[PDB]
Amino acid sequence: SELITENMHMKLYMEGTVNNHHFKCTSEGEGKPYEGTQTMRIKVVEGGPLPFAFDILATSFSKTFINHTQGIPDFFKQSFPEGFTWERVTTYEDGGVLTATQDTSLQDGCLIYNVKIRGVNFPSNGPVMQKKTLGWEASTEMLYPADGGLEGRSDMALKLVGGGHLICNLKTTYRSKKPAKNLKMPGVYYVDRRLERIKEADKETYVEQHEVAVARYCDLPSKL
Repeated sequence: SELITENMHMKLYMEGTVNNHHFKCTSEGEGKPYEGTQTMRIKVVEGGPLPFAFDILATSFSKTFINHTQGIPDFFKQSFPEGFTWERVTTYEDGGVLTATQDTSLQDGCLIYNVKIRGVNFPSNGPVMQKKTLGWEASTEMLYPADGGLEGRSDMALKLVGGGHLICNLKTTYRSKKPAKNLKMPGVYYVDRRLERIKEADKETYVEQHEVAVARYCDLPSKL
């Protein structure tokens, strides 16, 4: 009866194109969904080595592995067995735009992700296309219910060679494949996360990536 257990395995398939460079990746990983932790081992299977920074793909590689505290209704875990989808636009402040759409299903006890990526207008001499990035700062997503699904918003900061940062803003739409009558919706809430590259090999043809994510309400005193 409980479909999301203490330990879960994932398989992912990704395809897309950034500034007209086509690529595919696959990954395998494991996580602890109630701890909010996960690791993936990713391989670039076509179009490698990537002539752009792997960091721009990092958020496209898993919302079942968020630790929902304070009894926050969990839209993602509640969605099984049917699963859920997400669609996102990421807008870089230097004009790069990356759109991604994802399906999450559960098949034979394994989480299955299918991701499609389209990135356009990354500046040809910018840090993404010149591979001058160094991973992501920790970030906070705000989630709120809208039209029977959830919307998500975050700003994220990309570390740069030299010590600067390039900021991007994410708008995400989350939709459940389970009927609305069988789901308990959350109110507005927040997810804090770290997204970390653990190691890479051969010009990021092999990447190991890790996330920790925890969901919470705003715990500051209200006067309302």
